[PDB]
Amino acid sequence: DPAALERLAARYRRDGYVHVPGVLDAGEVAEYLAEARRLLAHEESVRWGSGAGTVMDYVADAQLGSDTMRRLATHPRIAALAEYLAGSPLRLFKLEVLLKENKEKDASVPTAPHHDAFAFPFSTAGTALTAWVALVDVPVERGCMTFVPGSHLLPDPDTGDEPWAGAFTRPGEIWMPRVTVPLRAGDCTFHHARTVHSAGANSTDEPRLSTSAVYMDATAAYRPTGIAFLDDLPGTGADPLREGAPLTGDRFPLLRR
Ligand SMILES: COC(=O)[C@@H]1c2cc3c(c(O)c2[C@@H](O[C@H]2C[C@H](O)[C@@H](O)[C@H](C)O2)C[C@]1(C)O)C(=O)c1c(O)cc2c(c1C3=O)O[C@H]1C[C@H](N(C)C)[C@H](O)[C@]2(C)O1
Ligand code: NI
Repeated sequence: DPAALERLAARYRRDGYVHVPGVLDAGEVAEYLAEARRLLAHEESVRWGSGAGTVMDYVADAQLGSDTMRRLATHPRIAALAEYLAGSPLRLFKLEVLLKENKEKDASVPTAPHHDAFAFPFSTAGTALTAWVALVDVPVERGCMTFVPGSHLLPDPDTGDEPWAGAFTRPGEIWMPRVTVPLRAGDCTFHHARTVHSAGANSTDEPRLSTSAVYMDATAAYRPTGIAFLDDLPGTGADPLREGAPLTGDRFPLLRR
């Protein structure tokens, strides 16, 4: 529906995020859920974490190892929505498989508020957009996200040292309302790179399973952040990438054809 799709982009532009129910059908959920699990048991995961505990375990660049995940990253419907909201043609940068759970030593902790934007190592990071797809029910207590509507319109935070930092540092920012967005399996959220957002801890004995896909402007180019683990991109060849190099080909596939 054209008119409906436009109401959606209005919401995205106003708020810097939007919630889309049922972006995947039931079977598609089961398909992608089963594959997420498999990757989390077989592949190597990365602990995003601290002495407080595990923020999450995740599988980096998961679309490279797995055709299945590549299909989800490039799912026709998610892609079409992504391009419409973004306003221009896009490419996939990365897809990650995400896990919040409670282990015996290692309790699950929240995802602190943050600002994804200049932690993306590409020229157009400022206007990037991220799709987050629930593969299981994610009510509040299981660690759904919270977004600050409007926050994508604020000036960026002081370019200090950690490219994700600066959430809740701008004048009047702490007085803005916040929206907590529980999701049903197969639901997704889109959010703008500059939108401030956070997530709860998983305080339930059932794991929180989701994918997060970062889409980027089709003409984007490499822009090191300085943080080595953000800058070092697998499946790009032997030597590292020089600044200003274009991100293209199957490695960073176009969304539309
Ligand atoms: C240098 O900081 C660290 O060693 C930790 C850390 C790490 C991250 C981040 C961190 O905040 C931290 C650090 O942030 C601290 C900040 C404070 O000290 C406190 O809120 C708590 C102790 O967590 C912890 C640690 C050991 O320093 C991020 O915030 C982060 C992020 O916001 C976004 C990403 C981040 C991060 C972080 O990796 O990494 C990748 C993967 C992500 N995926 C899994 C959704 C994202 O796409 C993205 C862009 O890419
Ligand atoms: Ni984020």
